Amino acid sequence: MTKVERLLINYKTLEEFKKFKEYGIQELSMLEELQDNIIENDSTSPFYGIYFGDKLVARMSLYQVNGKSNPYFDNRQDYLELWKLEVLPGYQNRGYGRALVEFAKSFKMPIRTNPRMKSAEFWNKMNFKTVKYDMARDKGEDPLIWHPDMDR
Amino acid sequence: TKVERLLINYKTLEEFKKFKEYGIQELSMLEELQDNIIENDSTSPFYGIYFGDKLVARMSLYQVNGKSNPYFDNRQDYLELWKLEVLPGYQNRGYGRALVEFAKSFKMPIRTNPRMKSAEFWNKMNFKTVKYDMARDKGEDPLIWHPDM
Ligand SMILES: CC(C)(COP(=O)(O)OP(=O)(O)OC[C@H]1O[C@@H](n2cnc3c(N)ncnc32)[C@H](O)[C@@H]1OP(=O)(O)O)[C@@H](O)C(=O)NCCC(=O)NCCS
Ligand SMILES: CC(C)(COP(=O)(O)OP(=O)(O)OC[C@H]1O[C@@H](n2cnc3c(N)ncnc32)[C@H](O)[C@@H]1OP(=O)(O)O)[C@@H](O)C(=O)NCCC(=O)NCCS
Ligand SMILES: OC[C@H]1O[C@@](CO)(O[C@H]2O[C@H](CO)[C@@H](O)[C@H](O)[C@H]2O)[C@@H](O)[C@@H]1O
Ligand SMILES: OC[C@H]1O[C@@](CO)(O[C@H]2O[C@H](CO)[C@@H](O)[C@H](O)[C@H]2O)[C@@H](O)[C@@H]1O
Ligand SMILES: [Co+2]
Ligand SMILES: [Co+2]
Repeated sequence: MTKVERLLINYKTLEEFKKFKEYGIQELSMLEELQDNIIENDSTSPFYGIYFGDKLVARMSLYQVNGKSNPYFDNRQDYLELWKLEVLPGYQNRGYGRALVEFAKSFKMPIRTNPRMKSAEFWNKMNFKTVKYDMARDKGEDPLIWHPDMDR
Repeated sequence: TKVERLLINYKTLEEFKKFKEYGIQELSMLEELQDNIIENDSTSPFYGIYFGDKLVARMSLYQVNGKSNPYFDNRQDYLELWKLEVLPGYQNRGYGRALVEFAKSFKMPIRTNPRMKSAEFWNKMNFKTVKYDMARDKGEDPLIWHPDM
């Protein structure tokens, strides 16, 4: 009974993000936006996460992509790009990731993700499938996909 | 530099398995080769550098349509650089640079999505971080280079 929350942006949460490995420019810019406009302290972001106690313990970033110019699904439908899916050490294999994933699935929209190489078994379980490689489209990503009428 | 266009064949496809950034690209190529789709010794977006008859470094380079990829001024086209890598025992000897410089030699802008810890090398190649655009980037951390005329 560990629920998914939309994460609010603030110095505290940005501090939490530094504990995650998949940290990069999204985080840097978030910080920059916050220090430039106070009105966006305690605002929402593309991130959803799970908390144990009051520590952020697992996160995931979500955005709906225009499928018209990203040909992944049947006759070019929009899908959710899922990224930065991560659970801190000491809290893995406990189902937080699966919980975050099924949350994304609750939107009843196709999903694309570009995972880590040493965590492909986890996605096998989430019932995602490898795309057919298209060098012009995929260019050195190894995208995984999912759509309704696969694994709820 | 001693850079070279890599030719697809079981021999070099085997050598690829020595590199860590190995995925579906290679997998697609292997079956395309063996299912007779492509021809033996056909070209690829890969370029590489040998030491002896051992493939030591490689990158995949491809000209991208800048219309649907707004990364540079006046939506011009650019080359996507990826899977760039050098085998252990050969790192920090110039091979990596040699490839990046081969790419740069065509005077087109270059975009690459780098590997975690490799930040410091890219900085030495004068690649710069794009001002992050969530809709465009989505948890990529793109780096761009363009020639300064
Ligand atoms: C990938 C990651 C998001 C999943 O962790 P998690 O959400 O707590 O895992 P879950 O409990 O939700 O996984 C669902 C199921 O898949 C399995 N699974 C999870 N991690 C796995 C692993 N890395 N290898 C093989 N199977 C795995 C689990 O056994 C789990 O239970 P079930 O199959 O019995 O139903 C998380 O471990 C992470 O943040 N990764 C860390 C860095 C990394 O990529 N390393 C992976 C190896 S440690
Ligand atoms: C970075 C990489 C892709 C190719 O680069 P390379 O061929 O090994 O390095 P090069 O000799 O061509 O780079 C030339 C310059 O980059 C610098 N450089 C390369 N890797 C570096 C690093 N990890 N940290 C600091 N500087 C680095 C070299 O010090 C050298 O600097 P100099 O000209 O001022 O003396 C290669 O190291 C690699 O495939 N490693 C993969 C593992 C990884 O990502 N970790 C980083 C290296 S341990
Ligand atoms: O207060 C009840 C319960 O909620 C927790 C964890 O779910 O609160 C966390 O989530 C809140 C939702 O916005 C955050 O405001 C808060 O920072 C975070 O702790 C726990 O604190 C508590 O057990
Ligand atoms: O023009 C070079 C010619 O020779 C080949 C092999 O016959 O050489 C390349 O590949 C070899 C390993 O497969 C390397 O030993 C060699 O250094 C490299 O040039 C062909 O690629 C090419 O037809
Ligand atoms: Co030459
Ligand atoms: Co530049």
